[PDB]
Amino acid sequence: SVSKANVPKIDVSPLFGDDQAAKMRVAQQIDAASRDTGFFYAVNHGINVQRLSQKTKEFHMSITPEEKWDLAIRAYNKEHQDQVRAGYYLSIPGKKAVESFCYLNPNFTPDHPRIQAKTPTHEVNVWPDETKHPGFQDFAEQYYWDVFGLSSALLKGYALALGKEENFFARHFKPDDTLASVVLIRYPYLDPYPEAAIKTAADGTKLSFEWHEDVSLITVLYQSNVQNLQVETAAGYQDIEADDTGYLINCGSYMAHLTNNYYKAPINRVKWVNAERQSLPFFVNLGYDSVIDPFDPREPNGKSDREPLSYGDYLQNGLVSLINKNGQT
Ligand SMILES: CC(C)[C@@H](NC(=O)[C@H](CS)NC(=O)CCC[C@H](N)C(=O)O)C(=O)O
Ligand SMILES: [Fe+3]
Repeated sequence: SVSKANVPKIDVSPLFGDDQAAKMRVAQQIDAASRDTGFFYAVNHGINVQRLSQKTKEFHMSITPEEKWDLAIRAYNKEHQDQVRAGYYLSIPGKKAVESFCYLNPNFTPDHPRIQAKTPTHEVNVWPDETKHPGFQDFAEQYYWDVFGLSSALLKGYALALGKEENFFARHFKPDDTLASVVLIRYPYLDPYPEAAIKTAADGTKLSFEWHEDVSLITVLYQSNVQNLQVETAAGYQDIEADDTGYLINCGSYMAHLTNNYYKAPINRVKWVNAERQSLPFFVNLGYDSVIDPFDPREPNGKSDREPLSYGDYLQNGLVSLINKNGQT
């Protein structure tokens, strides 16, 4: 038997305003959730998630195998040595059900000094033919900045929640250098569903993706209305209920590092469900050279002996480790 996680719905709209006491009341809710299961739903977020789901569906269901090879990351196409993060992540019929398209900061262009310097984790996005996917690139880039805006407000809530000034995290979250990514994940309905694409957990649960901590500061996730996520607690894994009107928010391991684990990165996994569905995360990453000094909210002096960790090194190591542990997505 599996229990259900407490995932409160938090009205985040005050974080866009100037009612400072109202913002503190949101911060308290974020604090409580971050100290409990680690997840909450952000509601009243102001993003048109219906259009997000529709546009994403039109892309996944119309892109052809030729287009997927042409956009494929290095793991599926040896010709694209520069595509470690951005591009298409192909399914393997009979073996791997999931497929996805990842893109990064639209400001990463050939003119960008990090591209010029060839710094790891920075890449220029790849896109399909505009005529074959009209409006898709424009929708996708607009969405990047829409969810960037929501995430910046959420970071103000996390900052206040930890007893800091509201820009403590957001000051490092900038359009000119953010390593944040969007991933448009398709989980297909398949009949028969290949056993090879289903993993079995230690506790016997059939999974599509094994346990992990998020590589992010925070994760801002939209999913269609199909329950699949589970969060680990001391009493075992608990089901996270689906809500296709809000965003599921949680801390990543960079937040756990800098708070001396006061806000843990919740361990989560994806149950196997034979249903057509969407999983559209926005990983709130900072700049490559962003460093946040660790602190410990449990101590009067707030002192932490943990080393300041550069976000770029954290991200590079984290993404490679996640592939090594849980497999190439
Ligand atoms: C919503 C999550 C559970 C989703 N999983 C995921 O997105 C998983 C675990 S957080 N994330 C990853 O594999 C890391 C993607 C990083 C991305 N290519 C980049 O370069 O930034 C899923 O549905 O599988
Ligand atoms: Fe995750």
